[PDB]
Amino acid sequence: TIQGSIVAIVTPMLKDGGVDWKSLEKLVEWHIEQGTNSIVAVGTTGEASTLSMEEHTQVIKEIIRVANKRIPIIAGTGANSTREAIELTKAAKDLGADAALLVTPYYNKPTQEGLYQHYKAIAEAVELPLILYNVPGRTGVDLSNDTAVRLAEIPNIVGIKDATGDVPRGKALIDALNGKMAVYSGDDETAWELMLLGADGNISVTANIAPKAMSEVCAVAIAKDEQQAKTLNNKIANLHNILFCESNPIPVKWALHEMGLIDTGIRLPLTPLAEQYREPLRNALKDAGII
Amino acid sequence: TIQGSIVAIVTPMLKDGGVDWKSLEKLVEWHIEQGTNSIVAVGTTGEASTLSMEEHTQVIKEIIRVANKRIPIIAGTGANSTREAIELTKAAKDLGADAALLVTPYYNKPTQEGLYQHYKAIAEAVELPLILYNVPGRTGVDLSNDTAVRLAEIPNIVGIKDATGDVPRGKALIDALNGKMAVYSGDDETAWELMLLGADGNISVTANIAPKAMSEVCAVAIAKDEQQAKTLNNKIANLHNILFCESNPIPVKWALHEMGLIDTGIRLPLTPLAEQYREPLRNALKDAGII
Repeated sequence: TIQGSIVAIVTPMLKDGGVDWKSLEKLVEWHIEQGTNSIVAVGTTGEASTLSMEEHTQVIKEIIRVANKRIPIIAGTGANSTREAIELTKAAKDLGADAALLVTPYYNKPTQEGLYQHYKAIAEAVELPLILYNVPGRTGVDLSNDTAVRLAEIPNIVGIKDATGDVPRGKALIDALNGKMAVYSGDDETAWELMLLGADGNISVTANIAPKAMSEVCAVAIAKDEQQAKTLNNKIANLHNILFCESNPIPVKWALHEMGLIDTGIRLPLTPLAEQYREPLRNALKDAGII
Repeated sequence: TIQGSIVAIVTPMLKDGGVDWKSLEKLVEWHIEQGTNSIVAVGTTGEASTLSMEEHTQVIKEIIRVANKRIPIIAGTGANSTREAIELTKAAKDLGADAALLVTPYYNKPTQEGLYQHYKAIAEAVELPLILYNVPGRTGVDLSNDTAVRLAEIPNIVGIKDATGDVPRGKALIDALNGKMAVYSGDDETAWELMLLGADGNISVTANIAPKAMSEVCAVAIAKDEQQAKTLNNKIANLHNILFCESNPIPVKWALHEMGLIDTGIRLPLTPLAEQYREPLRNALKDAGII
């Protein structure tokens, strides 16, 4: 039921890597003021991989605190161990998250039936709305549309973040589901299209630096206004591409630093955006009217 | 300096998923008796992903205890967080492992420089021999030959497990290194060829079920006996293929169970080998004279 522009928020860090709580609080407020409809806390863009379990909990807790019930908060709780994903998802439920986002197990390459059992075990273990998340290029596995349609029958599985950027395939999924669960784009470049084709929203990277613009793109696309979606998305289309010059969230964190909103902290193995991309990113920010 | 057949040993489990300590002991002994040259504890094939930190330590400790210095033990200590990789690698050094095997960070897709900094940071934090491990199909990142050659300059980085299965590229890496660090095959199907071309060994899945045969394949290939390497590898060639009919270690654990050496336990999201592949596997085992 969460719809619209859902930012996959970065986890602001001090130069030494520590979580920058003050900047995080200001970012959450800014998103709410600018039109963001929901926030995914500690997803891929939020460096879930390099935060400790305690930090994971604290970031979710702080975002929910600052949001103060004004928008729904989705907690990233994926893991490549079913046992761990249950533990993280239970923690998010106890913290009062509105839903959890669970990327498919990465690296260990479960079978389709293994993906089914993984998500079924978590759904039966924790009474919380769960959103699947498929991003094959990062995980080494591709949760098929057929498996997604099967999982939509499981109570508590309420949606899927489709980051394939394969629009025909996403439309096929939306059509097959016939409303049984939601479909969210996980690909900013094509999100406007998927939303015009029936997706419920965009779990976005670009929304981190253009939250108002993305809120508008999702609103007109969800309203099925093809021309307004095209026109408004065209203004920020180059941002969707440049925010991936190096692996996300490397560019988007640098962008937010050029905007003056967060410091340079980012945890190894990730690195600050390579020096050569900084001027081109600043130009893209200026071209889009962000700085 | 470690050469030959290095088994990426499974972690035997009881039906409920608990570690099967007694079966692990018997396997370690069997490998020593059968000619295996080294064991990788808690690698990919050992389900590192679904073992807890305590279990990761217990398994390394137990394999070291049973091996009693007869063959070197390499501990899998890879993580997608540099801080966690440091901790796991320190623990392995403290437990007395001879070396550590560290897969490239998965899922978060660091840059080549990030991979460089990642491994440099670990090598500088822990004085223990480190073996890189590249398997892009699982991790979403490819540690290039260029980056590997840079890392060979770092004290404590003593080798790389190349699981690409791309022989020309493997040969190019061997030739570029010119002895600066070791190259191990991480692809059973092509390991015999890479060893004939200069690799120091094979960190093998097939060795789990044919330790004697793979130890002989490695020895003759390392001695550059092309005819004997081809002859001996032919006797187990179909095993290299069938052990990947579903994601490793699913098939190998089922093979060991058909051999009567471990029970069926395997942790979600992994699943017991699908029934459709069991007769073909049993037939391949009978063909190879294993059962």
